[PDB]
Order: sequence, then structure tokens, then C-alpha cells
Amino acid sequence: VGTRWAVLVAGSSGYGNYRHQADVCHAYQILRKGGLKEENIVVLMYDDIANHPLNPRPGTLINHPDGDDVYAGVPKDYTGSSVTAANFYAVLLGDQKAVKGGSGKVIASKPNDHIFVYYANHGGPGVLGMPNTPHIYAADFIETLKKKHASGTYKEMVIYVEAAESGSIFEGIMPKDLNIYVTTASNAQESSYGTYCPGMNPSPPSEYITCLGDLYSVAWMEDSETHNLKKETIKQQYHTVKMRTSNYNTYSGGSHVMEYGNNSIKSEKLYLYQGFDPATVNLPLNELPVKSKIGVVNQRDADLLFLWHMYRTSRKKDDTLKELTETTRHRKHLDASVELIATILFGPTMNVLNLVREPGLPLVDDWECLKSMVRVFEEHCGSLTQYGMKHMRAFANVCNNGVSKELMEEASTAACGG
Ligand SMILES: *[C@@H]1O[C@H](CO)[C@@H](O[C@@H]2O[C@H](CO)[C@@H](O)[C@H](O)[C@H]2NC(C)=O)[C@H](O)[C@H]1NC(C)=O
Repeated sequence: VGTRWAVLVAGSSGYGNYRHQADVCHAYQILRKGGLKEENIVVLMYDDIANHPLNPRPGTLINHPDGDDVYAGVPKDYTGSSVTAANFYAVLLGDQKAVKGGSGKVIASKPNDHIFVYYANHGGPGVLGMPNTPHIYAADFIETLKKKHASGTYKEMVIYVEAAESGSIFEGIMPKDLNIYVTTASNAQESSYGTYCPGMNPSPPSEYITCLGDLYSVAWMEDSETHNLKKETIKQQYHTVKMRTSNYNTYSGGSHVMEYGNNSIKSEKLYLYQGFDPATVNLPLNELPVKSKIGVVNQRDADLLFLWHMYRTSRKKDDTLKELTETTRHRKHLDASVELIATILFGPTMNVLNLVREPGLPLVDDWECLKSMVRVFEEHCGSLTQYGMKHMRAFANVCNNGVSKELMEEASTAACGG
């Protein structure tokens, strides 16, 4: 007879990343309808979307083309500059003192309690995005889970992670004895996908020129809201989500949903974590959920999709056209910087830094070195940005190949100085 807790985190901001905060708000409504209490649900979101100037319906958020508002009622626990990696860890550990700013709500859980964690944004190999730097590094996240387990302040925990290369956050480092079960949107090397976007099928209402959701996220949320959670197992949800996210085993506009931690937890019913909604119990015959294939966009290209459609539907015309050209060239400049550093170190052909480790291995052996090499890069080449998280394997392999900090500095200066 425990208490059910939850942490909902959006790791991004900006109207181009509408979907991520819409994902989280939708997740909150599902938990509330299921009977979870607001005091037991901590929400971390930048909160810049609902009243964004570009929002055609101010004060609302939708996570589906024909969907209703999901923004109303969502608590403002940690918004704006308080959405940090440090606050996320502190909330999860339930240490109210370590929290800086915000409402001060934390997961002060007890040994018999259940915890549900859901992250949604951007990502890269070994890294999860945050709207305020520094980003989340996998080792710090796993270590936080270890301390939480050591305190023994929970019975079991389930974690859902929506991000690109999200499997890399847990592979090679996530233990199976922490009473934690984890699912991720993709494996350690592949892209994730956003959905309900303009120019595709299905599309949002024409006034929306940005993506409403993400494939993996809307997969489990639409699943939970249309099924009896007293009957459905975690095992069944994983199976359904994996199938939809893979675009039904075609992997064309789809990714590989991965799982980590203790798999025996999968036998349990979803209501122990997500609550139970009586409305879903014995639905009439003609209202049973029927799912079909949906168009998607690469998670890292959803930004460009937003800028291009805003250009098409439009002096705001060229302000957007100019922002499109500048964004494109900034990304290519950043790609060139990483490529040049790799080329300087190990050459332009069969570059050793581009080698992907076998499934099951950790991305990097020295995680503190990974942080260090990123700082060196940013000191010379400028901020890596959330887009630049795609290049994180290059920095990881610099550490794995034992390249010293001095040589990285030398290569970074030659590549970006001037
Ligand atoms: C993996 O998770 C299970 C629970 O799903 C942990 O618990 C075992 O299963 C029964 C279920 O009632 C418990 O009462 C026992 O205490 C556990 N038995 C054994 C043999 O473990 C299980 O311990 C977890 N495994 C690990 C390695 O932590």
C-alpha cells in the first residue's frame, strides 16, 4: 500500500521544440486521470510554449492533431532557468536542500513507494539535453539512481526516455540490481523521430507549423489512455510501443526501442506506476482504439521543418528565410569543426574516431574525460548546442583512444582558432 510518485522532464525550449513540452504535459494529464496526486508529481519544463507569440492558440498545448488541451492544470514546479541537470538529480534523490529555486517539490519517497520517471527532448551518444547548460551526462544520471537505491527510499522504479541515441544513456553502465526497469526510444547509435508535423500525414491543424509530438512518446501515452491499466502489463506496453515506434518492423521512419535494468518488473500491471482510469474500463465496441502508420521527421531535422513551413505560410517571410539560412550554415559550420578535429588527429580516411562500439559496451570508459574534451572544444569552437550532441561519439572516442587533453587543445585551436 505505497504512494505513487512521478518525475516529468522536458529537456528543451523554443517554439521549434513545441512537441517536447507538449509530450510532458500530456503525460501529466494521464497520471492525474489515473489517480496520481499533484503533490507527488514533479514537473520540470521551460514553460515558454503556451504563451509563445507564435502559438496560434495561447494558453494551450496539444499533443495530437485532433487532441484537446493538455496544458491546463500542470504545476510550475521548475521552469525557466531552474530547469537544470542539478535540480533534476536533487528532485529524484528527494533532497529538498540541494534544490535551487522552484517550488521545492521533490521525490520524498518511502521504501514501499513506486516511482515513474519520464524524460522527453533531444539527445546524443551518452548525453541528454537540458534547456540550461550543462546537459545531462549518462554517468551522473546512473550514479544518481545508484544513490537513490542505496537510500532504499523506494520499492521499484520505471523510466521512460524519449531522446536520440537514448540507448547510450544506459548501455554498459546501467545495473540490473537497482529495482529499476528502463525503456528508451532508440538504440545507442540511431536517430529518434518526431511526429504529427506539417507537410506530412497526418498533419496538425494548418495554424500549427511545428510538430506536436514524438513517435515513441505518443506511442505509450495513446496506449495508456485507451487501455485498462489494471489489466495491461508493462510487458504488453513495451511490446506495443516497440512495434509502433519501429513503424511496424520496417524501421523506415522508425527506431529500435530498447530496454534495460530488471526485466522481471515487466510482469507487473501498469496501474502500479501510471494509475488507473475507470473511463477506459469496458469501452463500447465502436470506440476501441485502432492505430495505423504515421508520418515522421528525424528528431534533429524537426527544427528545420518548422522554419521552412513558417517561411511557406508567411517582412516576417524573410526574417524566417534568413533564420533558415543562418541555422543551416551554423549547423554545417559545427559539423565541419568536429570533422576537422577528427581529421587532424587521425586523418580523412577510415578515421578511427568514427568507429561505433558493439552493442552492450559503454560509450566511453572515462566519463570525466568526456566532459573535459567537450569543454576544450567549446573553449575554441564555441557552444556545442543541442544539435551538436549528435557528434558526442567523436569526443568519446578521443578519450577511448587515450588522446591527451593537450593534443585535443592543439587540434581544437588549429580547427577553430581564427
Ligand atoms: C528483479 O526484480 C524482482 C521483482 O520483480 C526482484 O524480486 C524477486 O522476486 C520476488 C517477487 O515477489 C521477490 O519477492 C523476491 O524477493 C525476489 N527473488 C529473487 C530470487 O530475487 C529481484 O530480486 C530483482 N533481481 C535483482 C537481481 O535485483
